[PDB]
Amino acid sequence: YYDIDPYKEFGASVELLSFLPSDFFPSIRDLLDTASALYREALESPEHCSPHHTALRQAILCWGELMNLATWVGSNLEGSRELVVSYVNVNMGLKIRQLLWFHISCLTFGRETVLEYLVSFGVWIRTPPAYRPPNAPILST
Amino acid sequence: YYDIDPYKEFGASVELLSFLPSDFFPSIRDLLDTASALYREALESPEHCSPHHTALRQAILCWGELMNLATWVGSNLEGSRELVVSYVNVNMGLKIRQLLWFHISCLTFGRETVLEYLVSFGVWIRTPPAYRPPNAPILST
Amino acid sequence: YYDIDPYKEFGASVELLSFLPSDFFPSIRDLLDTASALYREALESPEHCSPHHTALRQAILCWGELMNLATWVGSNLEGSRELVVSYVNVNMGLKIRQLLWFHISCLTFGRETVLEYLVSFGVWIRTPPAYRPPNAPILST
Amino acid sequence: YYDIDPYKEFGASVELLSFLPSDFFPSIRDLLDTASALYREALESPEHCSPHHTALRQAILCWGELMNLATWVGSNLEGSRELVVSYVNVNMGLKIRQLLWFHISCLTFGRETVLEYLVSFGVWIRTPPAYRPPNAPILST
Amino acid sequence: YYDIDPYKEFGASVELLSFLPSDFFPSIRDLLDTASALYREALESPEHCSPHHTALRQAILCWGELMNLATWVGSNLEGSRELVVSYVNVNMGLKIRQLLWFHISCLTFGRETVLEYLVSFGVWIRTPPAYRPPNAPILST
Amino acid sequence: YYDIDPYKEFGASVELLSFLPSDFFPSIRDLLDTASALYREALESPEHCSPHHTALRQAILCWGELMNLATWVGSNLEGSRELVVSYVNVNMGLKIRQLLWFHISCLTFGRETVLEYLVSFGVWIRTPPAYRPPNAPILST
Repeated sequence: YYDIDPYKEFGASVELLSFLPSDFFPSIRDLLDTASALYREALESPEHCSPHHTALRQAILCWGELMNLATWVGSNLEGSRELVVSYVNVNMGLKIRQLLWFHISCLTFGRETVLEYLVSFGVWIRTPPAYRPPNAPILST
Repeated sequence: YYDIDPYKEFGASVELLSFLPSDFFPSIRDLLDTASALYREALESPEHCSPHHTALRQAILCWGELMNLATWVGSNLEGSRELVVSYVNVNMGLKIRQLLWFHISCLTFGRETVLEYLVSFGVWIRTPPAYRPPNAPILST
Repeated sequence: YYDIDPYKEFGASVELLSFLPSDFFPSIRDLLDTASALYREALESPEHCSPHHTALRQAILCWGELMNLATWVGSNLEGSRELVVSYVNVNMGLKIRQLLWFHISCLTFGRETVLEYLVSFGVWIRTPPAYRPPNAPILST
Repeated sequence: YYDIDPYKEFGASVELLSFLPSDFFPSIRDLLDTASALYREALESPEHCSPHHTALRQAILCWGELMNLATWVGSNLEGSRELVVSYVNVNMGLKIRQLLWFHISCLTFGRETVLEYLVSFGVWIRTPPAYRPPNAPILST
Repeated sequence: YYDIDPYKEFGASVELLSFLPSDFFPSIRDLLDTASALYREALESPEHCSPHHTALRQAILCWGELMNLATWVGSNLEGSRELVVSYVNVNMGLKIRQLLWFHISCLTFGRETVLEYLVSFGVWIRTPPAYRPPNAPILST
Repeated sequence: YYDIDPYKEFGASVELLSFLPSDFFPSIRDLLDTASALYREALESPEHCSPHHTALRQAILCWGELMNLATWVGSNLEGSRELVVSYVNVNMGLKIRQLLWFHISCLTFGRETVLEYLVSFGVWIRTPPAYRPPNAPILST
């Protein structure tokens, strides 16, 4: 097929978010726990809200799809058990984490507030370490 | 946290869509060509619209990633090539078809109208063949 | 005191429903799945509504009690298992089907509309096959 | 299937009424005679009234169903005559009596009046006999 | 400079008309007789009208010139007579048919109406034959 | 038979307090000591409304009965002395700690203030150590 960028509607791009390093994003288990903690009720009583909830729902569904596929592959055929599990998360399991991180953070700290955090992280990481402050510009309210 | 239904915000459950038989849904290629045909420009110039476009975007992404994974499996290790592809479509590829079928049909023929087609198909299939109307369930403007 | 017809309050007699053939009515399983599908929540949060919900409730109870009785007969004494079950559905199980068929169809397609379907089916079946419209009695919104 | 409680709409529960002992309810013949005595006319000229009449109609119909079944069982096959008759009434013939007792009493003495009688019976039966009055709190206008 | 689509000014693309199969379009003779039948006078007394008449005029000219060229090829040099004529209709003669089919149908049944017929035919052809409505796509006033 | 949580009446769930690590909560003795220090006059003397006081009283009484049961068991029958007490604190002693911690913190800093502390601590632990604020969040005025 051809390209498509989910973040265009929200006000970013897939490569604007590419500045952040791979190891920066939290573990997927923690992201799911945070999503279930203070947003379990909102996802079960859907009124006309932001598409963030919908995106979270499809992300969770396409990820449970991956869990079912991995369990199947481990259960019938044939690195028979772990190679596919170790392969799915490295290349593409990062994609789900990026979606969850953006949508969860946008809901709590607000829509616009995340954007200046992103550009501030971009200038921080581009400058050589000899001239940048040793602490990253962590976000808050 | 694996009991989430997507369609509830739109007005339908998962068992409501279980009236339709499995093989009724069209092929993935035809749906993709249709979406690229009369809805390509909408996905590239996104304004504040219904979550249908977002659902289509994540569906296309969650399909393409599976395509790449199938290519990797067929070209890297080990039924090395044909077993995995024959399983994805029958097991999980059906889910992608249901999303595209619902969202595309809801966009063109409307949100309200596509609901009566579901119940009308339900009564059509349950009646015995001896009094079944001969081959006339269909959707039109 | 055994001459009581239920449907008179709704607008129909028992012989009026005798136009339809015996085998036209759908199976009990399909009716139960339909009722659980698009009417489960109504039976659990009862406000002042039409007696249709009450009729459905006593119909479901009068069916489940027969199920328990059949289980008892098949598992306790003595055609010990299959004779009694083969008789309940053909003799009295038909009555439960007629109640569910009328009330469910009356709820969705309306009270007034379901009456013309009865007379329309009556004229369709009485005409000779030589001029009968080929296989097109059906109900829709 | 699953549970359902007919009395929720009326304002009680199946287990609220479970406080009353099994031998408290009148004989079914007397209940039918009382129903036919001062309510034969109301059941043959149905205007938009309380669902009590409908519930009585379906109860009478599902009970005549049982009479027909018992006569059949006694007439063709095979405790061949009385075991089924003695079994239907003990476990489930009580259910019809509970329906008839509630609906008949609610019509005569009023809707709300039956409720305080029920709770007053509950406190009376729970207290040990050493401290409760020897006479039960019988109901009236 | 060879990427130009004609139908965009009217409201349709080229791939939108690719839903229809190749052999669905009528013959050239029937279209010519129809145009001469109910539209001869319009092409001879031209006022300020829609570009449909102009499109028809250049289509007829671009067909007649090919007819003259085929006559020349068959009567001058060299499959001297039948090879070239058998190729023009199958290769490029189809394009003339598409123009006449669209413009003639748009003139009689209207500009807006002929668009829904395109999407309606699209959904009709993509569905599997097992649930396809039996042979009923058609256009009428 | 009965499954109910004691937190929904205030504005928090039971899973919300489960997101924090178990070892975060202080020891059982310190919580009782501070409760006696700050609310001995409040617990003994009745005050209007203030459900926190009633919940605290109930928790203290239940803890006392549990301790009395432990003393009775440890010196009567049979790990006769240490197995059960080492099992009490781990199994339901943790819940007692959560009850005391929530209400005492709610009484001092207010009901609304303790809520953002829960989520702020929740996200802080989930974020990677290299990018989180160097100091842990603490509860204060």
